[PDB]
Amino acid sequence: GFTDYIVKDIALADFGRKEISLAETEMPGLMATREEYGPKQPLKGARIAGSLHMTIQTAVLIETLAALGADIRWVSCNIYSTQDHAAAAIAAAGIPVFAVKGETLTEYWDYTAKLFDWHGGGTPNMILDDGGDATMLVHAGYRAEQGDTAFLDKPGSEEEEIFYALVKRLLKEKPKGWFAEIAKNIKGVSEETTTGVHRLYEMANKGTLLFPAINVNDSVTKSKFDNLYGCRESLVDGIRRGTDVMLSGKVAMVAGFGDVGKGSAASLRQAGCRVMVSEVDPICALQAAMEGYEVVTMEDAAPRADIFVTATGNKDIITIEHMRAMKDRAIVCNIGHFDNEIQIASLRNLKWTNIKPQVDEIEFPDKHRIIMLSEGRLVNLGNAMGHPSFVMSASFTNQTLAQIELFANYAKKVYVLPKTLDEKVARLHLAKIGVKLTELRKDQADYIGVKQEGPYKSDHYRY
Amino acid sequence: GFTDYIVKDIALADFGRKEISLAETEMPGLMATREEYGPKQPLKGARIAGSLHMTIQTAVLIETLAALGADIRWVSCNIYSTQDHAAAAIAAAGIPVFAVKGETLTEYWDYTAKLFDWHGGGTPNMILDDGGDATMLVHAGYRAEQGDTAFLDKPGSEEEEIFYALVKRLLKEKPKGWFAEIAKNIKGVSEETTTGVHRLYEMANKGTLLFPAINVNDSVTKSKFDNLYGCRESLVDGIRRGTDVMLSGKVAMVAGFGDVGKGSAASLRQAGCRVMVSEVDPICALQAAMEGYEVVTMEDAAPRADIFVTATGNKDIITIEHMRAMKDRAIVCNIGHFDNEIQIASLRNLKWTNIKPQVDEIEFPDKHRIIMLSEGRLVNLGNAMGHPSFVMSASFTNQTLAQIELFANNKDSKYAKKVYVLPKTLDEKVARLHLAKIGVKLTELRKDQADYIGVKQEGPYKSDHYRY
Amino acid sequence: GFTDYIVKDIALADFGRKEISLAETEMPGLMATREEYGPKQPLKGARIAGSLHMTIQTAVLIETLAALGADIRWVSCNIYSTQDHAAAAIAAAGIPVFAVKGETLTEYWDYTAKLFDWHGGGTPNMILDDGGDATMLVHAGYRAEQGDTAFLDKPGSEEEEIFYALVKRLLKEKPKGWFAEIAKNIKGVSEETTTGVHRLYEMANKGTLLFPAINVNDSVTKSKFDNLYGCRESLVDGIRRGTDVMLSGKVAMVAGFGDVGKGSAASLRQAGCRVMVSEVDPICALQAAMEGYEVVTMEDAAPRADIFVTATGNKDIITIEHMRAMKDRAIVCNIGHFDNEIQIASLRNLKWTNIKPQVDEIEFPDKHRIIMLSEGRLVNLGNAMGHPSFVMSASFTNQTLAQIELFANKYAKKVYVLPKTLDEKVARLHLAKIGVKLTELRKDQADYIGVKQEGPYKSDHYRY
Amino acid sequence: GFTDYIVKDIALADFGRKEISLAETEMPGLMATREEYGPKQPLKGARIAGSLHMTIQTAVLIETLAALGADIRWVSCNIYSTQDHAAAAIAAAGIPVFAVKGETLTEYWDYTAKLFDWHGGGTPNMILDDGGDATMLVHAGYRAEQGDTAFLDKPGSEEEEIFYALVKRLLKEKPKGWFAEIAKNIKGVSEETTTGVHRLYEMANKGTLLFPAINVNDSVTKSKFDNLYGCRESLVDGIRRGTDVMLSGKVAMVAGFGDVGKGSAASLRQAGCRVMVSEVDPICALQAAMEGYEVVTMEDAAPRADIFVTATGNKDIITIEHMRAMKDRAIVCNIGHFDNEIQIASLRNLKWTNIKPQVDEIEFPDKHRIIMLSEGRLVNLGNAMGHPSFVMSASFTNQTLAQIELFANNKDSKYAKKVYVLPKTLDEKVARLHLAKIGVKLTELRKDQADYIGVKQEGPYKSDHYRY
Ligand SMILES: NC(=O)c1ccc[n+]([C@@H]2O[C@H](COP(=O)([O-])OP(=O)(O)OC[C@H]3O[C@@H](n4cnc5c(N)ncnc54)[C@H](O)[C@@H]3O)[C@@H](O)[C@H]2O)c1
Ligand SMILES: NC(=O)c1ccc[n+]([C@@H]2O[C@H](COP(=O)([O-])OP(=O)(O)OC[C@H]3O[C@@H](n4cnc5c(N)ncnc54)[C@H](O)[C@@H]3O)[C@@H](O)[C@H]2O)c1
Ligand SMILES: NC(=O)c1ccc[n+]([C@@H]2O[C@H](COP(=O)([O-])OP(=O)(O)OC[C@H]3O[C@@H](n4cnc5c(N)ncnc54)[C@H](O)[C@@H]3O)[C@@H](O)[C@H]2O)c1
Ligand SMILES: NC(=O)c1ccc[n+]([C@@H]2O[C@H](COP(=O)([O-])OP(=O)(O)OC[C@H]3O[C@@H](n4cnc5c(N)ncnc54)[C@H](O)[C@@H]3O)[C@@H](O)[C@H]2O)c1
Ligand code: NA
Ligand code: NA
Ligand code: NA
Ligand code: NA
Repeated sequence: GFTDYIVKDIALADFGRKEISLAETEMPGLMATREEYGPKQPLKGARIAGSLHMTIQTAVLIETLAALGADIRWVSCNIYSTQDHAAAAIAAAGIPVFAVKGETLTEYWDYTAKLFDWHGGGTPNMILDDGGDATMLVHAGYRAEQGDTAFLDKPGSEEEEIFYALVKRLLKEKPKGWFAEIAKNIKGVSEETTTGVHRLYEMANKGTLLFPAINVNDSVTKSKFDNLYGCRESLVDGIRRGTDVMLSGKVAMVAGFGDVGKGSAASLRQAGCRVMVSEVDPICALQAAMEGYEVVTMEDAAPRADIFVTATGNKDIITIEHMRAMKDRAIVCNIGHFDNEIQIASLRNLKWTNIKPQVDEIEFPDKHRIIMLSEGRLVNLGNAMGHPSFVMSASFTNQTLAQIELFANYAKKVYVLPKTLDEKVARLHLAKIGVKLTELRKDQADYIGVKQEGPYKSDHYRY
Repeated sequence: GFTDYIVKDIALADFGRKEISLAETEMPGLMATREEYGPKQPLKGARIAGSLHMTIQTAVLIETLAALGADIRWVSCNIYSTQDHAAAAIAAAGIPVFAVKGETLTEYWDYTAKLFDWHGGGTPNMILDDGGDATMLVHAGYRAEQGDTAFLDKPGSEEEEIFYALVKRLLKEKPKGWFAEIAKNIKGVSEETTTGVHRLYEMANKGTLLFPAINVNDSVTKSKFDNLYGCRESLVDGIRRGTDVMLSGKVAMVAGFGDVGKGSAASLRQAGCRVMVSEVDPICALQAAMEGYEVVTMEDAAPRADIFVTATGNKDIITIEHMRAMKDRAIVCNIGHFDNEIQIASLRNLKWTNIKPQVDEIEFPDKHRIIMLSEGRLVNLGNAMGHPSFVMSASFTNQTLAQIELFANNKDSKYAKKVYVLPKTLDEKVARLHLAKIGVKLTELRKDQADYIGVKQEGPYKSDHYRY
Repeated sequence: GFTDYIVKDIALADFGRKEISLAETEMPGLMATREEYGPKQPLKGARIAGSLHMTIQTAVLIETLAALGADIRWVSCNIYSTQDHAAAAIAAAGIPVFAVKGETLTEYWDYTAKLFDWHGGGTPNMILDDGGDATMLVHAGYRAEQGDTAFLDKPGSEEEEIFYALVKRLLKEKPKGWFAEIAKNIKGVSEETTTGVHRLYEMANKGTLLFPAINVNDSVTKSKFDNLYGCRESLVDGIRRGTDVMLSGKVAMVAGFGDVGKGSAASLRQAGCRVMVSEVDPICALQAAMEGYEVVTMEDAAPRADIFVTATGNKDIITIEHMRAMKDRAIVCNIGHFDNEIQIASLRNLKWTNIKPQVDEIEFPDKHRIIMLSEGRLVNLGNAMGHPSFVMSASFTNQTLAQIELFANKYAKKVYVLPKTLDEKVARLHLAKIGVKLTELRKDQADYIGVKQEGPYKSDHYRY
Repeated sequence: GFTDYIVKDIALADFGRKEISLAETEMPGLMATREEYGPKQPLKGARIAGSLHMTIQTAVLIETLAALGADIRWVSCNIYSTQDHAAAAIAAAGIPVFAVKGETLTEYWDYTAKLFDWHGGGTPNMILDDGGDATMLVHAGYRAEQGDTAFLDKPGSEEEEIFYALVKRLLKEKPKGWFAEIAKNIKGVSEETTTGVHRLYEMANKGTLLFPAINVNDSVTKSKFDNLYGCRESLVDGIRRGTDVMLSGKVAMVAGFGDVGKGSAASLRQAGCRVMVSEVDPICALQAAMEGYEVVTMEDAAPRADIFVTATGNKDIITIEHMRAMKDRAIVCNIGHFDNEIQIASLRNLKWTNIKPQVDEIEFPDKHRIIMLSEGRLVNLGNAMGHPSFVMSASFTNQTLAQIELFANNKDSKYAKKVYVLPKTLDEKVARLHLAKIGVKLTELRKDQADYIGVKQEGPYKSDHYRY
């Protein structure tokens, strides 16, 4: 009998195995990676603590890691993003997973802690992270442990106080110097996403980052496919499943026109919305305008749009006074980060009426309502199924190569994968979708000053 | 004390009511119709038997009819299109409904018959039909009642055998002349969809149509919105929910480029597929080409597309030989009619592996597999939630007007036993009811400009011939 | 030894012939019509007076008609739409053609009259028309001719004054009963466009239409291809050649969301504009909103848009008061009809500065300026080359069949459209060139949906 | 009588002046730079040699440079790209320009020579280059100079034996050592385009770069706007004007899916073509596939496509083998560089029939034909008017600021003989200068938000490695 998991319903494993099988066919990067490195066992001896959305696509990553030799513990990095049948399938395969769709904030953090008590004793020795929560627990616990503890009493939001409480409990409960023990053994962290990657650079900049980091996010085959086309597919999926609204004839507002805002704007415009965009970056604003989006402030958009999406990575994008101005039954959601793009906390003393999981109606004192999706957390993973498998194969092939890099083939800074590996990720996905790549003849290669086998662009190229 | 319904779980009534409320906001035509005709109760005394997908949108239509005075009994017109919280909410309102997502074919036809056993006794006096099943139940039983029973005594499909078995049962279990009783009481039928309306015209053409009919499908504000923009939103919704597959990068094939096929190809193109189309009609073919779609035969597309959608209203579109030639894990689905656009019957010797409701993996002798959605029945309603509310407001406002026309505006017998469409002024009225909700500001003709183009300021703005 | 033509530069004939050759490859339907009916000579004995934009595409139509046996005289139906090399090539082939890019309204009407003095004597016996001007001349002279002359003293625009002056002239120069003679000789008219078909239906409904007519515009394979895709390709072509502005990032306003408005909005949207639309028709307005266009009034748009396009066929769409509100150097143009969708007349006392042909900058007293294309006439024909040949093959195959119907093939003095099987046939004639492979119904399947295997496939009310 | 210009016609100056005035309104970035820097005269003493298409847009740049203090000499960097009326207006402004649409290759290089004889003797001190021709002139002459000359006697193309026999003539005709004189006085070069800049990078890498250089092509507000959106607007413009062909229904083939190829595919797809794409870079191939383009080889496309566009910057993309396999009257054109993307030389003995300027019909032994635009040279500038003004305003505001950096802000010598880019804050400023004209309203970061994402409120908002 296996005891060391927490999932909604183990019986869901066969359903999860079915969808994993279908996903494998859609993830050639991952499957080709298994066949290349399976034989070579480059992660043999890895103990990978994984904190990343426990979806069907992540199950395929997990078993890739396990096929490369890795020993695994896993949690979701979001309280609503777990796909319970994926988690059930992993648990039934003997991998400790602690992931429930709709976990509480306290459970979310307790489970993250569980990643570091390895089965058979000891710590992890690699972190695979999305949004940086597992890395942040290690760093906060290490800093409290070095003696700097007043910060844990700093008042904050609810989640922030749960986190401080968790660090206090681990310090009270684990042996002296537990966090230093973990920090010592972690050989590297690979980070999936823009927000978490920004945290890593700020810590590398303060000299406060405890082990090397590979920025998986800014592989070109991650940032310009997952963040862009992922969201182009999965944002409108989230909105439709949450609300079933007609998008043709609607006005949508997207805050942010980075990779996620571009894909989000595109998702809504392809689905038939007339899209407006806000930006603080004049180059990205000019991109939006050249794509035919009206570029406006949120104050301008607030009374006009039918649908609002935050896509910034920033905080306080849609505020109480915007929502006060919205039309009755405007739809509001977040595809960027955490839950602070929208001022969710300032809504908690209005009447919330739950419609169904991750769909709520919020009523203002003047009787106008808004429809809030996933309580302001990632809408594509919360209200639907996240990005489809194929584009996740790109991102997760990057993740697997990043773990191989950090556990085998780096100083205490933040690195990207070499461009020939990035190009390799692309190559692995072309045959599945029928691309026939041309090859430079040698004189054509020489003419533009590249090798026939690449890299084809300088490190500065932006695609 | 109410037990005259059959639904999956009456406990989903509260969830259903919440989505119904959300849908009212998205259905201005239906709600304005309640406001305008509510106080006039134009449907008082009406007994409307509805056979139309039991969705949240249909629930708003049903409550609009009752707001106008109608007594109602309802069933879904597909075994997989019921939205069980919508059914629950209607049954909890006291309205007889017999609608379950995943009902069997035998259950399906028995529920249709239950439409005609009015509560308190008697029959309906109106039919609101989608796809013509309730209308066909009356006409077939009437024909058999007349002594022309030959056709029952062997069918052609399984459903044709269940269906004829029903007719036989009703001839024995219902009183003598019951189908003539019904046909006598029915004052009209309004019919929702292309396939069902074609049946009506053929029956009218042969002089077998037993009561006046309004073709709601071919209102402009139905066929060029519902069939076109409805499918554009709901086709990939259903493919996404069933498979979670990445559409960008994939080749899709759509059979048909009528209104549904146009909306279905846009759905897949707008989602990022490279879309090819088949057609038999040279005009529709050339439209597909001019919109940038490659126009090929199914035989051409069979070995190369990732996704197949039938959208023809015809049969035998995707055959066993096509599916044999398909790449492994190709997705096959139908958004047109019945379940014989795809030869589903030809697959029933193969290993089916159920993935989840309405998603099956079918494995061929050569180990090649295909992914079948909703067993070949309407994918948008079976795998997702059908069209969204706002465009169904247009369809269903037309339905309501048509019900008013045949029930309350036929004292002079303006509607004979033929198939009619609503007048243009009503069709424009449907459009006008939906403009303010989406922020459209309409221009008003100046008097001079109105005279200049030969129209009244209040419309109608186009000849009856105009194709939009 | 011909001089029965008027063209700007007959030395452009070789160049027109080269582009005619190129267009023939692009016009499968016209060419297959030549091939199929040529040996039938169904137009032998026809004398076709054509009034239709003298473009390269129209040259291929004219030579198709001649190849089916027609005798021909031709003019352009718009003063800026002639392509001078196409006119030179038709003149050089020996066919009377009176068409110059930039002809004046006075010349325009003098040339239309030249249609009716048939070479070798007599009158024409068919009319192929676009916008109805040749038809209108016959009807006006015929009405005045039998006595009601008073309307000729009441012109309501300067073009009407020129047209009425022409009628007076003819009635005095030409033999008595001349218009009654023409009217008797005309066996039919086929009419290209929405506006001209508007004119026929109202003459028919009033019982003043003098001969039978075929509404070619409302072939499916015309209105839902030419009016729609044609404008989609050629509206932005005209705006780019006249202004060379960047379209990405600009706001455009299209008045009307009929077929032309639909195509025009798509032209500007596809080019990169954020497009707003006006409509009086709630159904067309709802279509626009559902295709993602903001549907506003002209008054809402006037201070906002960078580009304005009238596509209504109505009058007084863009007024002096709208133009006074426009931002400086807004671009204004018409793709609908005549020049009364924009109040061009009202700008006649502002300072006009010609930039180049069909491009003018108009200064208001407050010094704000607007860019006017083609003096508010058809911008795709005025500033560029009209629709491209392939879509025009569809319209002109319909023209050619309508000429055959009325001349060789029952037709009362009403307005008729071609039978659906001919409409389908037009579409078939264009599939192989663009690589379409049509599916053939099995008898099985045809029987199931209620059609003959060979069509037609749709009821006559089907809207496509 | 100022005598020093070579144009097609001086009498076109007024028409050029009318369109320059129109273009200023469309070029808020250049005008803003004029107003802000005019008073500061940051380029008094500058003597800029410019080699860059003599278009209406270039004329506004030239006058901008002139307004900031510059003495100027100009040539076009393509034989067909000159807009004769712009040239005439510049000449009439008193500026030495030598540019004719349809100049010879021998005149082109002799004009490029006329650049370095500064009026009143002496040399330029600034090079503003598109393609690096005037740059390589200095460099190929300088190398020639103190030693190596064996490369001059080794041709390549016809435009390379002409280029070498020109280098021969200056060595001969100028004072001995004059190429060193020029490389001496040149404070810097700014380079407009991808092909030019890589040649700068190949040379700074070799240690043979003779003066500082700003890579203007890789400000974000050039490469991601001009290369992309410029070709999206002007590719189909060139093709329409050259051929008047219907694009809806046609298949187009685009070699390359860098910035120009992305722009080019979009231009054709938005105009109604079904677009196929070739690539050698697996990442750009994957981007095309994800945008819905079929990605194939040129051998696959050659018999299929109606329209071919080269967009690679590389040579031998379309060879005699491909063109032999094309369908009759296929359209072939190039928007990348030079005229060696298409093997034009392989057509040199076939029948060419000139349709009109920059449009030729080429007939093969088998009587099949292709239509070649601008003889294989840049189709958007040869057959139409190049990129529109608004997007050249972004490129040319970068050019202007690059000329200010190398001439005015190099006193500390912060620019050595390497290839630099402008600072991101200046790149951001170019973008800001174009927002108000197109009605963009920018949001302002509050300080806590700026801290949160790790940026100053005033920018730069992205890291130097960010890809947009
Ligand atoms: N839901 C998903 O599946 C998914 C996928 C990828 C990335 N992400 C997340 O999305 C967020 C954004 O990622 P990205 O890759 O687009 O980052 P990015 O840096 O590429 O883009 C962020 C944009 O936000 C803009 N911005 C910042 N503050 C703004 C404000 N107040 N108003 C308007 N715009 C503002 C910035 O100018 C920037 O251009 C992050 O939280 C990231 O981790 C989510
Ligand atoms: N799923 C939905 O929500 C929804 C919505 C509206 C209508 N419908 C149904 O969808 C079907 C189609 O409706 P429509 O309004 O588009 O009708 P239509 O008459 O407008 O279009 C059907 C098209 O299929 C083409 N066709 C017929 N046989 C073909 C074949 N063997 N191969 C390829 N093409 C063929 C026809 O030429 C025709 O253009 C009908 O059964 C209708 O009832 C479904
Ligand atoms: N330039 C071309 O090549 C070209 C091609 C085809 C037709 N046309 C012409 O274009 C005009 C329109 O043709 P159509 O086929 O689209 O006709 P249509 O009947 O299909 O469309 C006209 C539309 O204008 C709308 N309208 C009328 N007055 C309006 C107003 N004041 N404000 C806003 N909308 C108004 C109508 O409601 C209608 O939908 C006609 O003059 C026709 O002859 C030109
Ligand atoms: N006409 C214009 O207005 C204009 C504007 C900007 C740039 N350009 C020119 O266009 C060319 C391309 O510029 P860019 O910015 O796109 O550079 P880029 O580096 O961004 O893109 C070029 C692409 O071509 C691909 N490639 C190279 N050889 C190939 C082959 N044999 N087959 C298929 N793909 C191949 C490369 O992989 C690369 O992705 C350059 O010559 C540049 O100077 C022209
Ligand atoms: Na997914
Ligand atoms: Na729905
Ligand atoms: Na043309
Ligand atoms: Na230009």
